[PDB]
Amino acid sequence: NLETCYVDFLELESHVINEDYLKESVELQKLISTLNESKFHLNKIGIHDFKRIRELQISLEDDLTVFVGDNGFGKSTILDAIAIVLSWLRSNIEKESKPGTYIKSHEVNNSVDVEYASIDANIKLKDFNTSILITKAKEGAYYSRNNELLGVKKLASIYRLVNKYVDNASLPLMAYYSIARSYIGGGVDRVWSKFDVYDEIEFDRNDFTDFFQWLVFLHNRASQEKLSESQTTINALFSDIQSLKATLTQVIKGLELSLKEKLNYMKSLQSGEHKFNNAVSLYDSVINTILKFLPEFQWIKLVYGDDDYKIILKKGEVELDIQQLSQGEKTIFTLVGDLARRLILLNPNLSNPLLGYGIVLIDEIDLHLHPQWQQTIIERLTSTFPNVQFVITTHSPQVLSTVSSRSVRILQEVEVDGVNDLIVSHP
Amino acid sequence: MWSHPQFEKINKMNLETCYVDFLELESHVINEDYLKESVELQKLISTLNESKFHLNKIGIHDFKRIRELQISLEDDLTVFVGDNGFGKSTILDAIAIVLSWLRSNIEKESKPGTYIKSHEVNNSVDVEYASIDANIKLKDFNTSILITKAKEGAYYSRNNELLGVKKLASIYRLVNKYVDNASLPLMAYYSIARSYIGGGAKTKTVWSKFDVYDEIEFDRNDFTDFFQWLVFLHNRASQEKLSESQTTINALFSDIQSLKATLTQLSADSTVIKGLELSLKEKLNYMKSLQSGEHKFNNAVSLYDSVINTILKFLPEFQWIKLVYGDDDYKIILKKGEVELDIQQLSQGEKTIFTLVGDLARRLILLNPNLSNPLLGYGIVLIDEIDLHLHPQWQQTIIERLTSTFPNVQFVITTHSPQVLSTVSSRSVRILQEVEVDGVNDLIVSHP
Amino acid sequence: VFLHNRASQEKLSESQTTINALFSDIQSLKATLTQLSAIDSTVIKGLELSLKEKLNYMKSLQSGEHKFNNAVSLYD
Ligand SMILES: Nc1ncnc2c1ncn2[C@@H]1O[C@H](COP(=O)(O)OP(=O)(O)OP(=O)(O)O)[C@@H](O)[C@H]1O
Ligand SMILES: Nc1ncnc2c1ncn2[C@@H]1O[C@H](COP(=O)(O)OP(=O)(O)OP(=O)(O)O)[C@@H](O)[C@H]1O
Repeated sequence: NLETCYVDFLELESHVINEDYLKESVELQKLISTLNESKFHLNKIGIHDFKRIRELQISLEDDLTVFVGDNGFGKSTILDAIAIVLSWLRSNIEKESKPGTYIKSHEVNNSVDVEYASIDANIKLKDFNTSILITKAKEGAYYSRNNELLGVKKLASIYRLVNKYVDNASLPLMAYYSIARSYIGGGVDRVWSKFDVYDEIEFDRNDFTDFFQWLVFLHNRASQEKLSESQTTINALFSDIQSLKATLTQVIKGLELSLKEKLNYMKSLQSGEHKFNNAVSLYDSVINTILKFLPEFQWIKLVYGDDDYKIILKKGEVELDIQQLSQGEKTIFTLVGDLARRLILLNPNLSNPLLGYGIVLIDEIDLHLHPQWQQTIIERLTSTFPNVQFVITTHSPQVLSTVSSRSVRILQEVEVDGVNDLIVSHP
Repeated sequence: MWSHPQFEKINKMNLETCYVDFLELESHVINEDYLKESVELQKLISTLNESKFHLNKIGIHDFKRIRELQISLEDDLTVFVGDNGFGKSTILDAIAIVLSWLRSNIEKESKPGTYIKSHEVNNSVDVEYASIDANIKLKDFNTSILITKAKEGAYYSRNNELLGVKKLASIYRLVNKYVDNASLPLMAYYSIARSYIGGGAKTKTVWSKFDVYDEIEFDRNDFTDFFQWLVFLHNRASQEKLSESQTTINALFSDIQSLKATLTQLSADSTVIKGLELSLKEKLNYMKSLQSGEHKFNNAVSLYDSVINTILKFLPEFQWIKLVYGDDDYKIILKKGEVELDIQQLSQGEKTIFTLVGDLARRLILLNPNLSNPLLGYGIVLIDEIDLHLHPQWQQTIIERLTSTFPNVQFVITTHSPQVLSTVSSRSVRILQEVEVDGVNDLIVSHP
Repeated sequence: VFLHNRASQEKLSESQTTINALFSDIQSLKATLTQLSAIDSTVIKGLELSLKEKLNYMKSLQSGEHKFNNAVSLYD
């Protein structure tokens, strides 16, 4: 069991003062094997007196669940509640006792009778189980209750311990694409640490400008690896650092930072992993991944001119820049590129990086799409990212026409005891 | 825009001939009192009022994806249907570009408008320039306008033709000079950026019809101004609810109550029942005579109720809207079912309808002060992707409600879903298609 | 503050060797700029501005050789 492995690793660490002895311990390797075998999953969540919802218990499937409903049926509230729960888990994982987002005053029900709001959730890791309760009382109400975070902190501890000894340890992906992805994130008119991608980046999506620099760096590394001719690249970077230091001897903080960057470049060149999933292979996989969703186009290239880089796409017989695409292809290009970027950054050890685990929440999947695209997007996403759990809300009947019976959830309003209540039913 | 010696030509009733006749008359008489009573001014006013504003036809050459194309638009409603990448938005931007020069020349003459962006020219090798042209018909008066731009790197020049717009705008400025509350046409554009216009300083005290003419598009601060305008209307009603109107309220009701109780009482010169009835009749006659303007609390209470009921027409699930004055600040309270809701707590779909209808009502009221019912004003409205954040139940009735509420406004709408297409007449449907002709791909428009 | 500090040099009656030292510093800055141009735009801009200021100060020293109103006279 996970608890048995954790206890064994703790005892071995306590007994083995030497770091090498702890690294060679069979308990740590077994724990890593159990963690890799386990798949992230969220079995259920209970909502009490949150927004319109008064009392609800929901169970989610492992692969995909889709909620269909009209306007005003609480589809967005479910997504907000799940993002609320995931916020505390992320904060605890990132650093010790990090405070998380709380329930706002206006979130509680407007009914006079209700006095407090509570959200409960349960997370299952293969055989392990954990739960978390977050609660906030109404304004001007006494007998305040305090949230319980022991279960989540016990999940964060095993991840921090596992990642402390192994620098290639994977992490679960937590992302939440709200409606805000359509304003300017879809548009383009506006060393990298893997820790910043997951822990230091919130679930909401705002700007994709970083994606461009990341692609530029990936292309530069791929070009250097493919063209070779680097010779002593580490020595060349060290000589550049020495030249910078000599110039400094012959703004000061920036120069020192640039010298440290040159030393980091020399160390990176000296390392030279040259793994099977090299830069050229990742570049090809990313481009072919995006091109899979846009059958009309032919190829995508990064053209360098005027001391800058620009993206060139070929459609039919006309080459277009990034800013000349329509809104529809802008949305898909932005969302898919952001999906792949986090998977690559979070899983640098797997041979095929598009196999990590995680949970994704998407709202209004049918924004700016014609029915022909709307009839094949779900299967495309499921095939592209197999080991990821998706939660999607939609109301277009075209989307519903291609979904299995067991994965749908229909919300209804029923008057019981003279009070309107929300119910969830399966076909 | 010239005085001219009024060349006789042949007899006609064109609006332009009346404009020249008035200009010729003005150059001689100096007393403004005689000018304000001249028959020529009356003829010009009548001709301008009878004419109905509507665009006629449009053509596009080498602009964005479209290579060569010409469309004719209906006078009441037209809908464009197509998939992604067929230039549904391009047509709307072309119309906005053309209309901007007309907007600019009304505020002040010889003022530039919107040009063509350098990246909007077609990307083909053999292209050299792009052009957009359009025609506006005022019943029997025809104007045309051309906008063009040459591709960067070429060494051959092109110019714009702005005689028609300058001449047409001069008529509007001239009539506005001699009329206290002359109306103006309505022009608006609701792009795809309106989703977070409602989705997301020095206090204003003076309003004017030119405030809506600053920009042709709807975005950001316009929403804020709507809130500041709404509270201004509410206080205007409250001021008129007090004063002498309350005096007639007290006298007429009490006297009527005095009669009613006696009839109900049937207690026992015939007392003073006849005198009381005579006093009630005199009070009612005085109250009826005291009415002025719209005769229903002037035009303030009726305007506020008209706006509220117009908004409530699109949201049947709600009961009433009220403007509670919070101690810190004002706030608006709705009511859905048995619950009281705040505007920040509304769903995305209801927010979009709230902003769209409120903005249209504000613009129409501001531009048409003399009309008894301001909603009848003429103009042109452009809307993109009417099916945003709306479930199919609401998709089937939005079009007829929009047309019925504003009957004299020309609508141009682009859609994406077949639910709307189920409730549109064949006459007002245009379908975009892609056809490769002579080895070159091109776009066509086909009637159903 | 700047005027008082400049008048301090006049009070000290510094000779032309100070101008030579400033010229040497300017030459060293120019060499550093040349090294920077080879294999930091803000640093280049700051170095260019400092070089221009040093050249202006050297021209002020030349005008001092040509003589001008003393900073002491302006101060009082
Ligand atoms: N505090 C509250 N008390 C009672 N009802 C509320 C409260 N807050 C919101 N509501 C109700 O929630 C309804 C839906 O708003 P909400 O923000 O939950 O959107 P939604 O139904 O989840 O979204 P979507 O239409 O995108 O699916 C509103 O019609 C409103 O009456
Ligand atoms: N300079 C250009 N040269 C060639 N094609 C261009 C150029 N600029 C834009 N396009 C074309 O414009 C198309 C998009 O046009 P547009 O945005 O009007 O269509 P749409 O998808 O119907 O609109 P919307 O989704 O914004 O309502 C792209 O497919 C692109 O090929």
